[PDB]
Amino acid sequence: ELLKPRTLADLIRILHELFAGDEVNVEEVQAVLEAYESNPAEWALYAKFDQYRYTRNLVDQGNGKFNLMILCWGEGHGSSIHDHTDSHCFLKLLQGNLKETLFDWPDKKSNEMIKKSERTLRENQCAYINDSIGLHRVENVSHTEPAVSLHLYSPPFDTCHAFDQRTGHKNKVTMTFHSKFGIRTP
Ligand SMILES: N[C@@H](CSOO)C(=O)O
Ligand SMILES: [Fe+2]
Repeated sequence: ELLKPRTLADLIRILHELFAGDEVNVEEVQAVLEAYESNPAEWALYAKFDQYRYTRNLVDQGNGKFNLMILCWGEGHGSSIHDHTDSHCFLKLLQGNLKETLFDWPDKKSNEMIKKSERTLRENQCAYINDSIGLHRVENVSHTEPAVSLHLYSPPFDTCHAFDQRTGHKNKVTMTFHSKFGIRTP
């Protein structure tokens, strides 16, 4: 039975229940994420920005079935085109706006990766991606407003691939946490 999360802490509690088993009800998880009304005081601890690129800040380790993290995107900061390592990946905006651009998996032949579509993700909205849907790039295109998002990945993963937009060629990248549980982890 899905109830509205009252706070971030409550959201976390609910996620532990939703991931208590071996499978994932994606629509239920997306609904609970969307229903949490972003309260900046509750996540300020995790919102650690870097001037030069976006940061990944671990919030909860999900007793193994998922990682929950907060990403902080300076003006103009964005990601590579990337996959999600056979995991579910949910992305809920906590502050600002992000542009998500979707791409198809490249063919083995070198070619420009053309965007299949794009959308603007707005405050409190929760998006979902997985490898079966495709690849994406996420960017804060604002010149004036930092963005903050909440991401949930299941199973957790710390490697993915970045794709070169001109060729489709991929490279394996290891993701790192800028902080964990509010603590900077250089
Ligand atoms: N997958 C990217 C963020 S865009 O993913 O919802 C990352 O975790 O760094
Ligand atoms: Fe992503």
